[PDB]
Amino acid sequence: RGSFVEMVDNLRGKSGQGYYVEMTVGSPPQTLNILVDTGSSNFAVGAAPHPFLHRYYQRQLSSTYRDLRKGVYVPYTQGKWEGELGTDLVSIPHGPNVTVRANIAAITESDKFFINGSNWEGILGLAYAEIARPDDSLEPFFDSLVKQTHVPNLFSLQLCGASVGGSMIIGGIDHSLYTGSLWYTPIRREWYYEVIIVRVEINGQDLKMDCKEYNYDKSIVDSGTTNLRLPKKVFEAAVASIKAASSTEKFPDGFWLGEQLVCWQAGTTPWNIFPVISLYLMGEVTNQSFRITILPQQYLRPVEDVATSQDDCYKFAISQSSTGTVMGAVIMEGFYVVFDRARKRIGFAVSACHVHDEFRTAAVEGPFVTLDMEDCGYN
Ligand SMILES: C[C@]1(c2cc(NC(=O)c3ccc(C#N)cn3)ccc2F)N=C(N)OC[C@H]1F
Ligand code: NA
Ligand code: NA
Repeated sequence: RGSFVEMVDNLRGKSGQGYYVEMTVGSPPQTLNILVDTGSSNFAVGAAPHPFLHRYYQRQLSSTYRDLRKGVYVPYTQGKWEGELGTDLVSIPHGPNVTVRANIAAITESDKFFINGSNWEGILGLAYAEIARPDDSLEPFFDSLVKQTHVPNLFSLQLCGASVGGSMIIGGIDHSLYTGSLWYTPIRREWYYEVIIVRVEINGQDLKMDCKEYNYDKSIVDSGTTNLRLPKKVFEAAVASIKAASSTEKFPDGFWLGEQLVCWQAGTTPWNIFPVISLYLMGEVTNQSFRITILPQQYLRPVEDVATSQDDCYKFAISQSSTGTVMGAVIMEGFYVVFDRARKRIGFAVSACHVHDEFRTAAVEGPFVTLDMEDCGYN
């Protein structure tokens, strides 16, 4: 408990392409880099020589592969993959010293799913069976892991942003990865890691919306999404308030919609003109909340691959949503995030690695008194 030195720094990534962990599948073990995704629940790996993949799962080389004789077709808003289901032995080399028999979707056809130039070749969905494809009888990886071994039912993520890196602690918490205290918010329902936001402030100024609008139709903690997505109505209010706060410079309208970048001369980004963003989350106790606060360092994302420009360019990474709030890497890179499945709660603490400056830091503060927090959930 509290110290897992072998798992620290077991994540890597490149800006814009997400965080992955090394895993091995099959016997003899095949090593693959696997995107860590708390917003889905299938373990699905490339299994055919797609041109974007550095490597892929070759089932014929595995003596322990067992075919389930069942296909799965999985469309997303943008991507799709289709694959064949089976089980095989899986380990995490920088992980607990255990091997489990897990479900694996061997992806045989995909579109807009893999990223050209990325170093991962499959996804590890860490959310619950309720959103597994094709249905909830396909047991997710973490469920199998906890069933089959003595690993405690919790994991924790420290995503360190910009090469990016971080730690996924499987079965526990490493107190070196955060400062101050953890504050916990309840998992409202076990499908996505669904939470309830009860108040939103921009530079300490409350948006004063009906708090149900913050969770319309849900709010989730999602390591497989870059941005902070906000329900459209809330996005509209948030942007207006952020524009107002930063209005000491004028940026094209398109910037705020993520339709264009903004660039400054190297090392001169005016961080100070941009506001902090605070989300108050439902706490553990009736009428009690806490707040997490992020900086423009989290929500202005560096864009490196800009052959059009000499300068430091940034994308605004808060965006409007039709799927509810998504606390993606923009929120997670500020904090150490504990997915305490055993107690159905998510903890937040200020991350020891988050990017900040000499004036401001990400913050997790409590308690606050917030009434009618149960009304904030959308049904
Ligand atoms: C299954 C799915 C998914 C995520 C990513 N993720 C990424 O490619 C990515 C890219 C950058 C970051 C960051 N930071 C995180 N993830 C790539 C393919 C995917 F199919 N998972 C989530 N959560 O929602 C979208 C959904 F499509
Ligand atoms: Na167990
Ligand atoms: Na600590």
